[PDB]
Amino acid sequence: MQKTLEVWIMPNSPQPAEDFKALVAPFEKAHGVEVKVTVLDWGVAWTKITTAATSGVGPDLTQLGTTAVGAISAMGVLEPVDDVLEALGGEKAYLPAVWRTTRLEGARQATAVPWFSELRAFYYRTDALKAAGVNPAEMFASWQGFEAGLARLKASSFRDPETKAPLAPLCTPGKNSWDVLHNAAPWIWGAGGEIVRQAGGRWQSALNSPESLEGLYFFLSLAQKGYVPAESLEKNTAQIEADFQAGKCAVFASGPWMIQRAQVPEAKGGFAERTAAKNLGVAPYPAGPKGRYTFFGGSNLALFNFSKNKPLAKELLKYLGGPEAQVRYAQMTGMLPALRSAWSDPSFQQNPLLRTFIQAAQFGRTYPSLAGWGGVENLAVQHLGMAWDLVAQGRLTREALKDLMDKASAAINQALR
Ligand SMILES: OC[C@H]1O[C@@H](OC[C@H]2O[C@@H](O)[C@H](O)[C@@H](O)[C@@H]2O)[C@H](O)[C@@H](O)[C@@H]1O
Ligand SMILES: O=S([O-])[O-]
Repeated sequence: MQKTLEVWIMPNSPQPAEDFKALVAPFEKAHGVEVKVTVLDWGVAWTKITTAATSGVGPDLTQLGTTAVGAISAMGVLEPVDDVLEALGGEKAYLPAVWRTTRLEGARQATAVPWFSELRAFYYRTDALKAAGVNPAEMFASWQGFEAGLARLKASSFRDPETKAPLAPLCTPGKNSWDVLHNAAPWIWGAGGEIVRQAGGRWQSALNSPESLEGLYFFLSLAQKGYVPAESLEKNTAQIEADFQAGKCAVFASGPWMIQRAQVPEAKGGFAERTAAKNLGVAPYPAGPKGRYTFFGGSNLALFNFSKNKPLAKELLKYLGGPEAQVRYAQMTGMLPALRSAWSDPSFQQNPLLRTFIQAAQFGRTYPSLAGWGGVENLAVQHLGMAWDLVAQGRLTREALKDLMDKASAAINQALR
């Protein structure tokens, strides 16, 4: 007799199903319904979602990554959710970058409800910067400051108290990570570039624009100038997080989840005992030639238009999208709320590192919600990876980067036709 809603999620928190069921238990009691959650392993999440969309067999609600909204929306399989967004405060309730992820680009109606936001900022070793005579305020004020700070960090005599070795100035992945384009995007944007741009109602690559090439080379060249260890370029973001925790890196970019890890003993997967946890700072990405930008991703929630339970599903979207559940689930995931009013909650404001992430959040920017986004990103990342391979050999020239981005741009433009 009790009605059920089926919800698909990805592994967003340490106990994905149990955490999600705790989160919705008050909703279940209030409506007299049961929520049946299925956790889609990141290895299979996108294929399961695509099959639901083509077969018309699947859950009531699914999590969608922000960059997937366009593709699933373009299939015509998602219920409009303008009513839910208006209930939560409408366009003004969201950072504009997050609002853009509610619909296919150009669409009249919203098809996704923002759930949580992934953003990246720079963690740094407060002990290392102090030793190097680098002030964070100045290092993160400008690209020129940022590179000058890395130069000072490379020259510094400072040794980690546990490793007994100097720190790498900057650690970053290259091509062997899920977030190759995301790591590049703030540098593209800060120079005045873009991955794709709309001209005359038509989307084309801008990776080979002068401004994109300026930002890309600024970032990639740090590794050829000695500021990034060759071994970092073999690794993914999770491995670079481990190197920072281990005291091997003065500066590296990640999300807000590292702050919770810094409070958790090493025996439970954290790094509380390590020098890095006791000497931890955060700064936003440095202001570039045209602007300061912070990468945003994360996930939204969508309702399949073949659902038999649309009213109750939209009540659950309002609950998950709304203030109380936004704060609770951002804490569980180590993410930031998608609902901007939640950024003022004391769970963010009481922690200095989370306050800096809130500062970084106001500069947020995301990719356009294109149906063809995955093709764009895939072709961009293949060519950026060839650029990272030249970096690893010290052979990335300006001209070599332009050749690779022209090749990427030709392939992207063909894909978008
Ligand atoms: O798939 C597109 C989707 O990806 C989202 O990130 C997923 C990412 O999460 C990491 O923690 C995990 O280690 C990776 O294996 C996994 O791919 C992203 O934030 C969304 O914006 C994006 O659309
Ligand atoms: O098109 S400009 O805003 O990146």
